[PDB]
Amino acid sequence: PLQYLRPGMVLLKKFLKHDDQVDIIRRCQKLGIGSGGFYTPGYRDGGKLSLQMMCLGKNWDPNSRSYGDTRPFDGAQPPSIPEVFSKIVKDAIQASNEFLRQKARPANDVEELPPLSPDICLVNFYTSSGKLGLHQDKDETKPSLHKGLPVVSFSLGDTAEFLYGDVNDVDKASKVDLESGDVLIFGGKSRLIFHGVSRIKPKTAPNWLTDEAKLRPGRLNLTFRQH
Ligand SMILES: [Mn+2]
Repeated sequence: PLQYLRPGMVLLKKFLKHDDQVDIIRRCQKLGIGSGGFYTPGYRDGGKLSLQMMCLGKNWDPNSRSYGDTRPFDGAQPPSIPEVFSKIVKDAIQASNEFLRQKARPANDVEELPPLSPDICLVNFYTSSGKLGLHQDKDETKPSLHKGLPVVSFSLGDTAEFLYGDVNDVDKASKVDLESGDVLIFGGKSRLIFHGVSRIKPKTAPNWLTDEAKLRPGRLNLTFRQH
């Protein structure tokens, strides 16, 4: 149910509840079509295919590769992060730290992820041909990175094949499947892993979610960070 991938990297299988997944899709469907909604980025670190994005909270701008209050190309301010999203993020960290507490026993230090008060949510939508190349989440402020403040990532819809490793070379990357409802956290010594999405597995989204949320083919990711 909870899986240790490497120091400070925990995968919470099927962590998102039924109604929360539906609620997350429905909120992103509505925010995604309004002001500050989804657009196709001209640039992503690592390259990309069949990817649209929108930010909640602070905006990450592709053209400038920095954080700000509004999207430069249309002046839109991003919607704020729903408080229910922030609640789930904090629960995921709490659950991870309890897992790391129980797995500690005693040839090594006790692991513990730092808390997160995310003010950045990157919402990525991949259609079935989607991909995102290996990259580091390296645009947050130096104190945020130096403290190892974690990245918390929600997965919904079709399964992603997720690559991660220490370098920009797939030959040295590990693979894990991120299925609908999974939450992945990387912080501490894993905060700067290279990572990406090599493939979306078509027709893997749960039928109940496709039906209740009217989800289009593909995968929705929400990636939370603290600037
Ligand atoms: Mn990333």
